[PDB]
Amino acid sequence: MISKDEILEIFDKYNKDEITIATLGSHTSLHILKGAKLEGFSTVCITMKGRDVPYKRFKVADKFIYVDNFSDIKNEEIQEKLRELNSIVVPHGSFIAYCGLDNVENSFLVPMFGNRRILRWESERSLEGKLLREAGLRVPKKYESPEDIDGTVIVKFPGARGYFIASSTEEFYKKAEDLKKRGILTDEDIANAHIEEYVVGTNFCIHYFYSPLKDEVELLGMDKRYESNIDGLVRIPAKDQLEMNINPSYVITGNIPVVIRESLLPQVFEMGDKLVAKAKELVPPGMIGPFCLQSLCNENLELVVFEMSARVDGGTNSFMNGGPYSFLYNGEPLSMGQRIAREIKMALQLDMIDKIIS
Amino acid sequence: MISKDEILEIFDKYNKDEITIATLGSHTSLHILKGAKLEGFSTVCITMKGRDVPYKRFKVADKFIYVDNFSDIKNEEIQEKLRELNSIVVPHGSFIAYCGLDNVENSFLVPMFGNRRILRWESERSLEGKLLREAGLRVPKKYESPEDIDGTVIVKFPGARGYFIASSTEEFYKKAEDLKKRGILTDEDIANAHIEEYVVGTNFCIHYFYSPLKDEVELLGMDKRYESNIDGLVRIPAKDQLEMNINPSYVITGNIPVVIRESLLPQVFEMGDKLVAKAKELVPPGMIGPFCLQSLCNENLELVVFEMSARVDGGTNSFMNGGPYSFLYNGEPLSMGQRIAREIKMALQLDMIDKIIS
Amino acid sequence: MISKDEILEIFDKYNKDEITIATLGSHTSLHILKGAKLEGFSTVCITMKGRDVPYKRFKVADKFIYVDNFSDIKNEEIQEKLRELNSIVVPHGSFIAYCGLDNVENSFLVPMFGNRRILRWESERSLEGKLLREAGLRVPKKYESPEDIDGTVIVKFPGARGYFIASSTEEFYKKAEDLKKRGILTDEDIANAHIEEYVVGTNFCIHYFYSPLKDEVELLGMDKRYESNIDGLVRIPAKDQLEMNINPSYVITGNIPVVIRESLLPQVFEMGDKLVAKAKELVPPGMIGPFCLQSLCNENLELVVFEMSARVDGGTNSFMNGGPYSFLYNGEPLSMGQRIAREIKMALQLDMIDKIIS
Amino acid sequence: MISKDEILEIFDKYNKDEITIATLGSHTSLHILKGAKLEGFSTVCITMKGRDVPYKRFKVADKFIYVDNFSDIKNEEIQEKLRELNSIVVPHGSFIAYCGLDNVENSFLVPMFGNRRILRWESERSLEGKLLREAGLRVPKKYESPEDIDGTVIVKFPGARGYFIASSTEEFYKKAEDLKKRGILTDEDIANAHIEEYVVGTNFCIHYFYSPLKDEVELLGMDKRYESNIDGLVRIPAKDQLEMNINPSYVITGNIPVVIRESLLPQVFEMGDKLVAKAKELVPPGMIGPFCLQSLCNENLELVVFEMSARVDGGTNSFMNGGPYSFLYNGEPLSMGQRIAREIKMALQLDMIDKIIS
Ligand SMILES: Nc1ncnc2c1ncn2[C@@H]1O[C@H](COP(=O)(O)OP(=O)(O)CP(=O)(O)O)[C@@H](O)[C@H]1O
Ligand SMILES: Nc1ncnc2c1ncn2[C@@H]1O[C@H](COP(=O)(O)OP(=O)(O)CP(=O)(O)O)[C@@H](O)[C@H]1O
Ligand SMILES: Nc1ncnc2c1ncn2[C@@H]1O[C@H](COP(=O)(O)OP(=O)(O)CP(=O)(O)O)[C@@H](O)[C@H]1O
Ligand SMILES: Nc1ncnc2c1ncn2[C@@H]1O[C@H](COP(=O)(O)OP(=O)(O)CP(=O)(O)O)[C@@H](O)[C@H]1O
Ligand SMILES: NC(=O)c1ncn([C@@H]2O[C@H](COP(=O)(O)O)[C@@H](O)[C@H]2O)c1N
Ligand SMILES: NC(=O)c1ncn([C@@H]2O[C@H](COP(=O)(O)O)[C@@H](O)[C@H]2O)c1N
Ligand SMILES: NC(=O)c1ncn([C@@H]2O[C@H](COP(=O)(O)O)[C@@H](O)[C@H]2O)c1N
Ligand SMILES: NC(=O)c1ncn([C@@H]2O[C@H](COP(=O)(O)O)[C@@H](O)[C@H]2O)c1N
Ligand SMILES: [Cl-]
Ligand SMILES: [Cl-]
Ligand SMILES: [Cl-]
Ligand SMILES: [Cl-]
Ligand SMILES: [Cl-]
Ligand SMILES: [Cl-]
Ligand SMILES: [Cl-]
Ligand SMILES: [Cl-]
Repeated sequence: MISKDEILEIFDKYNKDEITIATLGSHTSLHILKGAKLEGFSTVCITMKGRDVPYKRFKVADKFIYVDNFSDIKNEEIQEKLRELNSIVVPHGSFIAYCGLDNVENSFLVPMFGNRRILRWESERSLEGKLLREAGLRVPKKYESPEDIDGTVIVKFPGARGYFIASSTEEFYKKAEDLKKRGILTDEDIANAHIEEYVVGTNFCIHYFYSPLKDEVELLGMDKRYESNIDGLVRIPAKDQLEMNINPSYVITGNIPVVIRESLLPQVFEMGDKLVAKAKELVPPGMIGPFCLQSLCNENLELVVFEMSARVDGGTNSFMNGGPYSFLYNGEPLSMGQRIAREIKMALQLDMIDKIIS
Repeated sequence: MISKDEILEIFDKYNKDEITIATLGSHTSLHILKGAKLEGFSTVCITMKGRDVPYKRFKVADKFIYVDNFSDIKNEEIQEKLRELNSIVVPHGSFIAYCGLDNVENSFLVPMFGNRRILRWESERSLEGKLLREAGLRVPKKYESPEDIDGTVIVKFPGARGYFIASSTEEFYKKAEDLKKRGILTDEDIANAHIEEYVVGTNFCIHYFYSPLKDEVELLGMDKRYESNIDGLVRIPAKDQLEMNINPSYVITGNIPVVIRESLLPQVFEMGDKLVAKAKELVPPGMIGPFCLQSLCNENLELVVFEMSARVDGGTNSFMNGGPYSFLYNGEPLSMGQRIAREIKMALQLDMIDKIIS
Repeated sequence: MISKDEILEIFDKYNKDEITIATLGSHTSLHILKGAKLEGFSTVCITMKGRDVPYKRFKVADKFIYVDNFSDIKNEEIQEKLRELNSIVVPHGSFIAYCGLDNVENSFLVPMFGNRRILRWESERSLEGKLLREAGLRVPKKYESPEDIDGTVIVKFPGARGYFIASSTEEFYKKAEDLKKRGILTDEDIANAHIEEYVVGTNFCIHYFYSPLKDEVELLGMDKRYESNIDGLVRIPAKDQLEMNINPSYVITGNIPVVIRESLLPQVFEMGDKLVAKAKELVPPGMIGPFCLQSLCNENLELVVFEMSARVDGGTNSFMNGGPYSFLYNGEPLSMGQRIAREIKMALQLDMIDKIIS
Repeated sequence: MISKDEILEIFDKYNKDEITIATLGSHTSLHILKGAKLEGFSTVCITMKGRDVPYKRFKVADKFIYVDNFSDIKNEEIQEKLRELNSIVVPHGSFIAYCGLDNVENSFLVPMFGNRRILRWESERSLEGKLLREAGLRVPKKYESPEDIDGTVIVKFPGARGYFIASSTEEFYKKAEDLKKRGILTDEDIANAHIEEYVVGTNFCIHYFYSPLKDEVELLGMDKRYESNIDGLVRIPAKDQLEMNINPSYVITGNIPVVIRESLLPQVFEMGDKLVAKAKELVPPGMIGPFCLQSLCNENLELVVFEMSARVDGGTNSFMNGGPYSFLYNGEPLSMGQRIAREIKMALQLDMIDKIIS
């Protein structure tokens, strides 16, 4: 389990005049890297043949560390190149996945922006729910078993895409079976089934930034998810949908910008404030930098959080050129990637790097 | 009924070197206030405990006038603080509502950007329709009674959310009853029922600005509404929707940016030109500053206006950092809030304040 | 058939110090013209009474060539005004249509940005499919006859809006007949019927720019289409849709910005690279400047191209003030219109005009 | 004598995705490095303890190559670090001096922006005069010996500061002797004495840029020299100067911005055009990038060139934030350093690196 001192004392051997920002070339790296450049940093992008073109043509990376496959980023060899470049790593979804979250927590000896420990509170549904519940945030009702279904529910399986909607116990088994005989779910997944209230409302994935330097939760932007096949499915007229044998899937393919009704911003900020206050208690020092509440706004104007991330969320890509909210601070086209880099910049200049790395 | 002279002569006692822009902290105030700052104004934000965080963290307000509840903004005490700060008030939805439109028309003795009189032509469906019809704009067919229904209609009740769709007289009563026994509509609302043609098409809420200084209608931007539960409802596959007992509601929760097919801009501009030419005749001096046509584009490329506002519409929040249309004028990230402030700026500099306040 | 030399030698008689950019006032002209101005060009806009207001109020045109009807832009009289203004014409959908594609290929003697020959590879479904197939891009399955239908298909008629969805041979004829007796399709259209796999997924219209100066395919932005009545139709709850007798139409009314999942950008770039490499072989010099792949992302994260353009696509209007992708290059609000003008600028400065005009 | 192929083939082994700009930390490096960063390059600054603070605090250097003394920059060890960083070196006064011009011409195996050969045409008074005379530029009259003095002359010695003014042969020896007995000049310097017409007029050091990509001479800015003790000496009232025993020295200490009378710009441009046309003939490929004519404007509005440089002149420091002339191109705060970096940028993108390096 990587210690702080184990990290601070690695950063102490860094050339503090040549500190770079590094990340894996995927997920949200385009504005992580662009944002870094805009803040005056030189940037390092871990990449591989076949997947490096976007980073070359957008010209956001000063140095490339090529790997055979992204799984190699855990390798001690890459950790060394990174340390020799004085890189502070900015973590994201793809990086945690390809590196392996366990390798991240105790085998990845490179300074990393954010709270290293809290990355597993986002990966485990039990910890997430604990956090969200204890922070006092609205979540969907959970159902222990298919027999408890008394309304419309969504059912999630960590399997192969692993989703269906049900309005009764009977329907639950009809659909589970369908997906089983169709070769998408095994009985192991069917037992793992997570059943929750289906919330009917508008999607707001809210992107926050907690600055430990300023001790302030900031609102940076919002997106709604664009998912396949579901957003294609519901674009088929009902009469034709009824003639089809098609199951909804919810694969993230993209994002669409959205802004919320302004009278709801006090709720939005309170939600971020609460998450932050509680996460300080449960996982010190708490949330560091970017975090996302993925919510649904019901007809009673209550935001229900069905998901959260403890680092930068893919939806930040929707405002790489700045957004309506990020503009208000200083009238600039500020991305989340640039807001991260600036926190790193300040921290270095104020000699408070210990507030933002681990 | 607040006179012009009653207002001009209050503005004459203003320190013309220290003129501020004020508004209530809600609805569209973020870019009203940010836009003001960007134009060099000091800004005043009426706010209250529990609802002030967004305005503090986005740093758009130089001075805060705190109230116990937003209903107090009609109070003579707040009118005085505002007058002592040399504030020109920028009105919007939440402000007119919390102040009370009657208090606005004859009890609110603070200079106000726009045409004070015309604020009630947006609040009364009879005046709106009169205006839109007389301006020569396409509107949905109206139906006098449930018995006149010969197609799909939408039905609106000023009640508690108060909407349903019907394709027959019989269906109208089936649904009215459902909502009655469900405790959403009383027979008073059911009689008040407004029935109109359901227009099937794409939503464009078009944001215009009429400059009385330039005598020109400008196009600033467009959004589509993001409403709950309807936009959540239609995201459920048809087969599952049929298994649910759920009524559509249309609560505004947010906005999504959109641009229109360019060949349709002459229609768009003609619509704004017509609204303006007629409103000059019907309510002198007519439209002043921001106004919105909320339209649906049918398959015949005709924009049908189902609603309008005579001040700044919430949808302007979608381009607080500028939009595709607002950019064209000077290549700037121009919000509606900033366009309002600039009109105020010019007016002061050209000594033509009488063209924009009342 | 307009020769290159026939064009180069017309451009040689041009005052190379006074080169302007011209286009017809429609489709995408707002940012074509604005982009030109931003790059230092004087701009020419072909327009007509009743349709000139947007170009006057947005102030993007320095000179107006008025016509009686846009059909007159083929007239030798307009070709001369254009040549006397040293105009390089930027072609787009509306221009090719109003001028007539045949008049464009051999009767329009004005220098034109792009590959003149390739404009008809976008107009003919046989050439398009050839190109896309030979480039190795995923396309929807084609069906030779209604009898071959073994899934859900979409059916396209070049007629009056000319679309329907079918899941069986029987349904195909039920619907064809409906549209026939309804006066939308004649038996000539019904024979012309193009049947293809209905792809269920998320719409990404991807806007690329191939720079022959840099020999590089660039990603500029993405939109999703906003079509009527379909996007209005599917916003009606299923229960109400079933009570209606309504056919879906797919008239382009507007666009909504979207960004793609970042891990998919290597696929996105590969697709543009492949299209470009093949079009060089099939229609020398190949793609010049703006081109669009109109795709659907299925649940397997495969982009299926159902359409393409070989010039600037209307969807570029969604980022006239720049977009998340166009920002990354130099942190600027770069439109496609401005990217076109810059290529023209460079070409002139480097004396490589022969790489971009025809 | 470093060959082109010897350099091109070293640059061919460069990672063309990671090309940096390098220079020695002095002379004009601040805007060479800042300009590079602004164009998207990562920057390398050769520096040493005691002289690195300005480059650290202005944050213009991403990587530092420390040396013991600047004389070490000729060392094969530094040439290697530079080659491993894919650095293109931007040469300037201090760099040529500390490296040694002979080491530069045939011992410095790093790609270098500009025409390597022509660096010695600026170092030798005979070549300079040849060039300037053959280009057809006005220069001060030369005098072969003190006996030829028939007016006011300035006398230059390459010695220890080594200057005096004389109006007669007698005065020449009076002053030479004074400086000899004072320990500033030895008889070797006194024989080396260069005597030329003293031009009475206004100093314009004109900074040009020849773009081989565009084949165009550009005007970037102008400064006047600020020299000690002379500019301090002449600030003493005449009556007091006569009471002092003080000799004028002309040590460059700084620069002051100046703009020229606009009617003189055709002369200014013609001078740069002529220098460039001739230097192409005399030293192929001629002038590459920045060059300076150091001139005096006599009362007849004729610019007399008393000096020139074939690379970037220290006076460019006066417009590191852009100047009145550099602004006109694109309304940007363009330094010479940034104009150099942009030429490098373009060259790489257009695959024309062979036009700018040697
Ligand atoms: N309680 C709920 N009610 C209604 N819809 C829900 C829901 N929970 C999830 N969804 C829909 O299903 C999608 C997938 O939800 P999930 O909880 O799997 O998010 P996620 O972000 O963890 C999946 P991934 O990480 O693969 O993007 C959501 O984006 C949302 O559109
Ligand atoms: N004639 C019509 N046809 C189809 N849809 C309609 C319609 N009139 C309204 N709608 C839908 O119902 C929603 C509510 O319409 P309404 O006329 O109540 O607008 P509004 O702006 O006055 C309500 P609020 O002020 O609460 O936002 C609209 O945003 C639109 O989506
Ligand atoms: N294979 C397919 N599967 C699913 N939907 C499809 C499809 N092909 C087309 N569509 C839908 O139908 C619309 C019209 O498609 P079409 O192929 O006519 O594009 P287009 O751009 O040539 C028509 P226009 O030129 O008039 O805009 C598309 O925008 C898409 O929404
Ligand atoms: N012919 C002339 N008439 C009048 N003044 C002259 C002159 N030649 C030079 N000077 C003055 O003497 C100064 C030094 O001139 P010099 O010819 O040594 O330039 P330089 O740039 O080669 C010296 P350094 O390289 O040390 O700056 C000039 O900057 C100018 O002010
Ligand atoms: N664009 C997005 O919203 C997004 N993109 C990726 N992700 C999440 O990040 C994870 C890794 O992304 P990728 O599979 O593209 O490498 C995915 O499993 C997904 O949960 C997102 N939420
Ligand atoms: N974001 C919006 O479009 C929006 N936000 C608010 N409004 C209108 O302004 C009125 C007051 O807003 P609020 O209820 O958020 O204080 C609301 O009733 C609604 O009609 C909107 N149209
Ligand atoms: N906004 C758009 O996407 C768009 N606007 C126009 N078009 C295409 O250009 C053609 C010409 O446009 P217009 O009919 O607006 O003159 C249309 O038939 C359509 O295919 C588009 N794709
Ligand atoms: N600021 C200037 O004009 C300037 N600074 C330096 N130089 C020239 O560059 C040569 C090297 O500069 P330095 O001595 O500062 O290292 C000096 O001998 C001088 O001729 C200048 N012309
Ligand atoms: Cl985030
Ligand atoms: Cl994510
Ligand atoms: Cl508005
Ligand atoms: Cl509103
Ligand atoms: Cl395009
Ligand atoms: Cl198009
Ligand atoms: Cl120079
Ligand atoms: Cl110099």
